[PDB]
Amino acid sequence: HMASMKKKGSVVIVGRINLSGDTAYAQQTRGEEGCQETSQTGRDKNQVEGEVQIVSTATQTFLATSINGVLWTVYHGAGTRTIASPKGPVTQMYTNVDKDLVGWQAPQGSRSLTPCTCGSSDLYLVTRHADVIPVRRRGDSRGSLLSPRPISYLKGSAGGPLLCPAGHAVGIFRTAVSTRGVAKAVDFIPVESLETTM
Ligand SMILES: CC(C)(C)OC(=O)N[C@H]1CCCCC/C=C\[C@@H]2C[C@@]2(C(=O)NS(=O)(=O)C2CC2)NC(=O)[C@@H]2C[C@@H](OC(=O)n3cc4cccc(F)c4c3)CN2C1=O
Ligand SMILES: [Zn+2]
Repeated sequence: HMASMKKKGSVVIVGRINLSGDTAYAQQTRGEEGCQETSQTGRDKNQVEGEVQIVSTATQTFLATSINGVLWTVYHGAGTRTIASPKGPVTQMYTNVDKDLVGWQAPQGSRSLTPCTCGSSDLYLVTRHADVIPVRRRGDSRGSLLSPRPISYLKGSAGGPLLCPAGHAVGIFRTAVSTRGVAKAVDFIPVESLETTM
């Protein structure tokens, strides 16, 4: 029993969504074999850049977003896992299963988004494929897609940001509201809920 019990690996940063220029695009920074090794050791010496990371476990891939010096993502992707870092695995600093939220100290080299104080309801969702999708805010934690899409297009983007027109963080993408496989709306953890957690 006890001597053979395994440990879950760390979450590993495997890429990023580049939002620095005039064109948004995904970049991969680590392949699958390196990901598997890094998840086991928890030691990731790769340089981190940007606000939105593409992250992976052994079994899932999703997004994580830096806001106020914390790299946030969804519990349904990360569970209670550590994140791999240059000095070894780093324990979560926030875990809230009720909000579907986790966070770790933001990695060195990352850039953080600023929480939105605009009160604007014209939002933009950034996906793991670097699609920037307009979303009208419809409540505290809900927004409608201006152009509905099959849920396939959104899968793997939980943990990504909803941004206001000025590029502030408004929320973290959590669930898709789908009818017959088509996403007409999204639900997100509002940035105020992060700010309170902090
Ligand atoms: C709530 C409502 C209205 C009934 O809708 C839905 O339950 N809908 C579904 C539609 C699923 C079809 C794919 C949709 C495409 C993209 C979805 C964004 C996404 C994703 O990309 N994940 S991932 O692939 O990156 C993945 C690798 C990280 N999330 C999901 O699938 C989540 C995961 C699962 O929810 C949860 O486990 N919890 C645990 C929670 C605890 C507290 C609060 C919560 F809300 C919680 C939500 C169901 N999910 C939905 O979205
Ligand atoms: Zn704003």
